[PDB]
Amino acid sequence: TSQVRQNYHQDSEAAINRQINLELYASYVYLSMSYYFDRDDVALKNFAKYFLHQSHEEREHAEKLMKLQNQRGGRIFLQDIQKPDEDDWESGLNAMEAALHLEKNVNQSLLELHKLAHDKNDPHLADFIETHYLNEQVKAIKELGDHVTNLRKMGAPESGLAEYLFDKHTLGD
Amino acid sequence: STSQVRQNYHQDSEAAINRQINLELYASYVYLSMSYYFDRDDVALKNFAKYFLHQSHEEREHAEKLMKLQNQRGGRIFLQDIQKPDEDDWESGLNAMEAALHLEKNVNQSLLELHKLAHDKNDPHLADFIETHYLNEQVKAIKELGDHVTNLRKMGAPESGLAEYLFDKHTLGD
Amino acid sequence: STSQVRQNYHQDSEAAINRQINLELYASYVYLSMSYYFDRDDVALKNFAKYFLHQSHEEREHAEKLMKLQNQRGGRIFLQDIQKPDEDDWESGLNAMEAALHLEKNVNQSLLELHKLAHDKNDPHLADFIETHYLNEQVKAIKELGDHVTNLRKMGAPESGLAEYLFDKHTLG
Amino acid sequence: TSQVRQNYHQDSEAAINRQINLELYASYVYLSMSYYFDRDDVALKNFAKYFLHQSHEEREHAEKLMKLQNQRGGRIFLQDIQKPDEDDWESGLNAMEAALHLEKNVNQSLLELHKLAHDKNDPHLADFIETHYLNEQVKAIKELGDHVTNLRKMGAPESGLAEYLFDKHTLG
Ligand SMILES: O=C(Cc1ccc(CC(=O)NO)cc1)NO
Ligand SMILES: [Zn+2]
Ligand SMILES: [Zn+2]
Ligand SMILES: [Zn+2]
Ligand SMILES: [Zn+2]
Ligand SMILES: [Zn+2]
Ligand SMILES: [Zn+2]
Ligand SMILES: [Zn+2]
Ligand SMILES: [Zn+2]
Ligand SMILES: [Zn+2]
Ligand SMILES: [Zn+2]
Ligand SMILES: [Zn+2]
Ligand SMILES: [Zn+2]
Repeated sequence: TSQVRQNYHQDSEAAINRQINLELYASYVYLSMSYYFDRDDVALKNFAKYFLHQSHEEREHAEKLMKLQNQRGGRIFLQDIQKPDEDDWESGLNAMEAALHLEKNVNQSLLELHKLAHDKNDPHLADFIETHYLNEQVKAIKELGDHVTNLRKMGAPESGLAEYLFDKHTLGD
Repeated sequence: STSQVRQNYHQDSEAAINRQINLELYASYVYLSMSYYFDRDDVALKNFAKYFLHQSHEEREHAEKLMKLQNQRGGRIFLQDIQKPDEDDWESGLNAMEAALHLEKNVNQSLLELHKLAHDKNDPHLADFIETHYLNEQVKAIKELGDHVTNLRKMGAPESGLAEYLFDKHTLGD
Repeated sequence: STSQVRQNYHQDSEAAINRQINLELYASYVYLSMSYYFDRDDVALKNFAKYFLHQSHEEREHAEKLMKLQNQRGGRIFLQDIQKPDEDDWESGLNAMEAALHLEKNVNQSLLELHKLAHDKNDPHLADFIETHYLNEQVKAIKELGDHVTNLRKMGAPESGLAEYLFDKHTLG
Repeated sequence: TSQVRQNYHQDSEAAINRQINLELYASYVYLSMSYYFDRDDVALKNFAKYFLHQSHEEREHAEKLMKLQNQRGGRIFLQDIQKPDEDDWESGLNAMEAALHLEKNVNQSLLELHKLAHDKNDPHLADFIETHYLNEQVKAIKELGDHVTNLRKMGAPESGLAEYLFDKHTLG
């Protein structure tokens, strides 16, 4: 048993390992989307930059969880990072919708992890989730929601003009 | 007891000033409501939101200046309930702009009646207070709302969501 | 219909947030009233006025932040009439401070009931929103009001007008 | 008749000359008060500075009225500046009260002058009074009101401590 481990339940440790894998998976999804919009027959550079930045973000979430694992004396156990469900993301609207869905899966997972910390009386872990992840998930979900709303309002995915202008005026600054 | 500073300040003027204070606070409430209507995830027009929030704080300033005037002339401030806006859902940017134009025309008419009253009561300080701090600000606000409505309509709003998106970007994104 | 971002956001929490929005606006109105009470020519405590006006703007910020949260979690804002304060004449600086302490303790109790609600409904994001943005701010405001009341009393308020003048100069100035 | 005069009624011209005299009188009052609080047996340096500043301000009001008179083609006619009603102003509270009273007299005169401009259809003169005098009078009257209120609550004029601390923390 680790010399630092204190009040860190094995269930919390396993849940943290699974959450690490999930964050890495999300990072992979965003990488895929970004270079999908980098394609010469899609050519939405701001969608590309947006989803690449999100990918690096997920990388940071994962690495922070691995840091937490070491801090509490748990042991990191990595699993295969599954490839995303799609190779072709269709359009900017569809990519935003898949990102909203993914983000709500990740959020649900973090809510279950926080409930686990609460039931196991792990206030440090619950506060870690609260402080570093819960509000970031809420903000990401709201932002994706606004993007979906505006793209649909503009006429996506039917309007390539719509996705072009959204790429320029919304994701371009 | 009569205020030590009170001079040429008619009781009708004092009551009209309290009513105008409440009207300004009401306008502020309206603008707050509109702003956070455009803050919704299923509306998502951040520049409409920022615009109407700025208008809301402005109305706040209008009220506070009216209360300061009230104290300056020796009147007594009496606050009333601030009524909630007529709408919870503002439909679209075009409709919010039209409701705002209408509201501003109500506030302007109220201020014009206040200036008529001050003039009839031979209150040049109050008439000049209204003139200098409110009348032209109302004319400018009404002209600006009018231009916004005109452009949103020419662009194809509210049927065209592209119209309100682009208007939010290129006109209110400032 | 259900918001596309709504996740783990209970209707009871949503209604409580609407009521809290109204309460924050009510407090803002109270503070406005007090401020311009001390702006009167027969009271003339400019630092009491500035203090309570600042408190009013602060309350406004509390409200707008609650409305932002409402939209973030997918709830729907429903505004109600803002009731006028209980007093038009606040008597003295001491009495205004005590009325403010009372108001702040009611607002704090409301927020504590909101946090209990978020906890029982397993809403860690809402519980952390309340915790981080409201609980300690209420505690600090209550402590400050308590110190002000204590000092005014010790100086001899409200019977001694010198007390409230000097307090306005050296404490609120 | 002046080459510039237009829509300037003789009544307005005479009223402007009287207002010039009134402003100068007020300046005199404030000068007297200032050097009263400069006395070695009063020694309220901030009351003194305050009332001296008021005196110079009144001078500015007068000179702006004389400038206006020349602008409209009227002719300035100066009269004796009457000495203040008092040589000894008693205390800071009493000086503030006399200043509030004086300022309400000057404000009343300015309001009569404005009503005169309205009845004579002189919008330029009415707006001159509105923009340059009315609100300044309201602010001065309110400020004197605040000062009187505070000096009284503090225990003036019976308490010399009250007027000392007021001189330090409010007018200082
Ligand atoms: O302007 C008017 C009409 C009016 C008022 C006063 C006069 C002057 C007068 O009556 N002199 O005997 C004229 C017109 N009312 O606001
Ligand atoms: Zn993540
Ligand atoms: Zn994410
Ligand atoms: Zn207004
Ligand atoms: Zn307005
Ligand atoms: Zn608050
Ligand atoms: Zn508060
Ligand atoms: Zn619990
Ligand atoms: Zn916490
Ligand atoms: Zn003067
Ligand atoms: Zn003067
Ligand atoms: Zn008229
Ligand atoms: Zn001191």
